[PDB]
Amino acid sequence: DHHAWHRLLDQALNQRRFELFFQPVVAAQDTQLVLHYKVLSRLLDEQGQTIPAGRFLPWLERFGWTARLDRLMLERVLEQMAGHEESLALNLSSATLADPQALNKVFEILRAHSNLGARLTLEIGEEQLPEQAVLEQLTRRLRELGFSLSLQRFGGRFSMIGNLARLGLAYLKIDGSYIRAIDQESDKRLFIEAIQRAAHSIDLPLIAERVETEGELSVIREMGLYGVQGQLFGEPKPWG
Amino acid sequence: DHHAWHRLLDQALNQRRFELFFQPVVAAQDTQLVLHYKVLSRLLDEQGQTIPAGRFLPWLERFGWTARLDRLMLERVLEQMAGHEESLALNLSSATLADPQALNKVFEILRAHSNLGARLTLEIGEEQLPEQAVLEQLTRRLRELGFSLSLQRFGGRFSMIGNLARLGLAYLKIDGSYIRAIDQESDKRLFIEAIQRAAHSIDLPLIAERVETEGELSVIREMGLYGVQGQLFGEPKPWG
Ligand SMILES: Nc1nc2c(ncn2[C@@H]2O[C@@H]3COP(=O)(O)O[C@H]4[C@@H](O)[C@H](n5cnc6c(=O)[nH]c(N)nc65)O[C@@H]4COP(=O)(O)O[C@H]3[C@H]2O)c(=O)[nH]1
Ligand SMILES: Nc1nc2c(ncn2[C@@H]2O[C@@H]3COP(=O)(O)O[C@H]4[C@@H](O)[C@H](n5cnc6c(=O)[nH]c(N)nc65)O[C@@H]4COP(=O)(O)O[C@H]3[C@H]2O)c(=O)[nH]1
Repeated sequence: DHHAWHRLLDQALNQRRFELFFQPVVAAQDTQLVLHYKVLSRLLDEQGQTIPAGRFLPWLERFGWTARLDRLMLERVLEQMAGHEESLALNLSSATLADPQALNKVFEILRAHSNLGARLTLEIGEEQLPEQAVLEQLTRRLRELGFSLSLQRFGGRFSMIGNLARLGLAYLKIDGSYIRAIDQESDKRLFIEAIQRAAHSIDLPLIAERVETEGELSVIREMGLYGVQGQLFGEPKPWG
Repeated sequence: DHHAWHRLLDQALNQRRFELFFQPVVAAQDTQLVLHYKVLSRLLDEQGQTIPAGRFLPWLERFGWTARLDRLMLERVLEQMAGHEESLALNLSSATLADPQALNKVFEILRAHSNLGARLTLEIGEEQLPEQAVLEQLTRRLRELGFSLSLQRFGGRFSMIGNLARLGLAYLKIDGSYIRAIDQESDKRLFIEAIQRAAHSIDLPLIAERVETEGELSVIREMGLYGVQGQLFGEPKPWG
């Protein structure tokens, strides 16, 4: 319900009733080498359950509240990294990117935790990339404050591969759809080889998303990709 | 006015009141060597003035008349090829592939001109690709009749690069935007290079569309592309 979701999300944003979940992202050659943990937002509904980002993000956007989540989540993430030595990754939404106020606030916050710059990567989903202009300032600002930037769910937008060279990303997360059952339909290899060849040529490591299978894993590994992540390595779970 | 166009096209379509224009498609490494000529449709209006396909095609679509153009153009093109020995290229519209009747008529026509098979390439623009099934049903069909198929305005669907080898297409015409001012905007090279790497591996020659500039030509040529077309080599003109 537009107003069930509306009361719930507004209250949740205000009391900061969001939980941090994590999923390990690991080296392809060694699934015991942890590259970072990808932070996932979980919503606490009063009638019990933990609700996944996938279920609530759609409404956050419909209400234009996404930037609030972003702020909340970044403050929480930075806070919680004080407890360990692990590298983390977290999304930024197009909404934050579009509001100069929100975006400044974010830089404000990063400047306050400059110590953590080398342990937190910020991520944008392909489906909400801003202009290459915006991406360029974004990385300049971030690099100055010691933080790295990455892109994810790539790439329907593969034609921008060369634009990315000038951005010095930490890595590129490939949409899992491009590796789904790859071991089973070698059809999909040509495209992956292309990304892998191009990206390697500008020193940008590739991470394969949503790997569900040993078969999928063994081909990704073999084609020479750097990282993997997915249900093969477990459900997203609270800090451990 | 939407009204004026309805009557013009229906009338001109009925009267077969169209002119074939041509634009040469030429080797990247020798712009004097003509790979083939692309047939361009030109509407004659009431005063004998020509209207380019670019302007009138959107209306054939709205009025659902593209299959009419297709049949009329195909017949004329097959007719005029009898007067020379040059190779030609001609678009089929999605509307035809989707109309089983129109499509069989197209096959009946082709079948009636087996002898021209090796000199006529049919083209589908990327914007109007049918589903993979239709593409392959179409490829086996033309093949048995001697005719070959190609794709144009390509680049946005590079992720389908793996599905292309089983088609034995004649060539891939790369959409001009991936080429535009490539000599200034060198961001564009990595994508092109990637397309050319995959195209080499499936033995599918590339042709760059709408090349306007010696700088573009020079870059395209250096990257190994087979062919080029565009205003650099002159405007579209009647056979003469
Ligand atoms: N089919 C399949 N799915 C898998 C597999 N492995 C993990 N997943 C799921 O797909 C999403 C993966 O995380 P993500 O790539 O960061 O994708 C994320 C991320 O891009 C975004 N998101 C999550 N948290 C935040 C946040 O705090 N802020 C922003 N702006 N976006 C967020 O929404 C997505 C999260 O949705 P989730 O519901 O948490 O769902 C997660 C996860 O539950 C797999 O092997 N197969
Ligand atoms: N800016 C720029 N433009 C250039 C350049 N070189 C050529 N052009 C123009 O772009 C189009 C090129 O032909 P096309 O790629 O086959 O693209 C064609 C073709 O796909 C299609 N078309 C034309 N005739 C037919 C037809 O008889 N049947 C069907 N189904 N489609 C047709 O519509 C397009 C033709 O529209 P046109 O008005 O003829 O416009 C032509 C041409 O005038 C350049 O260097 N720069």
